[PDB]
Amino acid sequence: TRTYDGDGYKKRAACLCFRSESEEEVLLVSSSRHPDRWIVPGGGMEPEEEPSVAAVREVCEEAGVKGTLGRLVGIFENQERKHRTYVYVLIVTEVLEDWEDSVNIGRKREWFKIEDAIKVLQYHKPVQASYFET
Ligand SMILES: O=P(O)(O)O[C@@H]1[C@@H](OP(=O)(O)O)[C@@H](OP(=O)(O)O)[C@@H](OP(=O)(O)OP(=O)(O)O)[C@H](OP(=O)(O)O)[C@H]1OP(=O)(O)O
Ligand SMILES: [Cl-]
Ligand SMILES: [Cl-]
Ligand SMILES: [Mg+2]
Repeated sequence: TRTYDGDGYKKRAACLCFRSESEEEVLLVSSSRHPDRWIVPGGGMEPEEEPSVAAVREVCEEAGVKGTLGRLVGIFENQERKHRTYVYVLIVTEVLEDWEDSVNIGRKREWFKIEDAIKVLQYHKPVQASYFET
C-alpha cells in the first residue's frame, strides 16, 4: 500500500548506509528497472509507519543491511516523480548476504566512496546524489 502525504507525494524513506562512523563509503543498490544503474536504497512508507522505521525496513529489504540508525539527514523530494523521502544515516553494522531484493529481483549493491556515489547517482538519480551533499 502506498502512502501519501496530504499533498499527494508518495511517502518514502531511505538510508545512507555508511560503512563506518567516518561516513566515507556508502552502500548503493541497483535500480530495479535498469540494473546497470545505481540508486540509494529506499521505498514507500506504510500506513502509520514511522519514517525511521520505514527507512530501516527499506534498506533491509533493498540493500540487505542493518545498523545503528543515526540522524535524519533530511527529507528530500523528487519533484518529477512526486515522492518525498526521509533519509537517515545508518551506520552499517550488519551486511546480510541474501536479502529480499537480491532474491526477488536480483538487486545488486556496491560500496562507493562518497564522491563516487555521487558520480554514479548523478545521471538518473540526481536527488539521491544530493543526499550526500552535506
Ligand atoms: O520507475 P522509476 O524509474 O520512476 O523509479 C521507480 C523506482 O525504480 P528504480 O529507482 O529502482 O529504478 C522504484 O524503486 P525500486 O523498484 O528500486 O524500489 C520505486 O519504488 P520505491 O523505492 O518507491 O518503492 P518500494 O521500495 O517498492 O517500497 C518506484 O517504483 P514503483 O512505481 O514500483 O513504486 C519508482 O517509480 P516512481 O516512484 O514512479 O518514480
Ligand atoms: Cl565509512
Ligand atoms: Cl529520487
Ligand atoms: Mg525502493
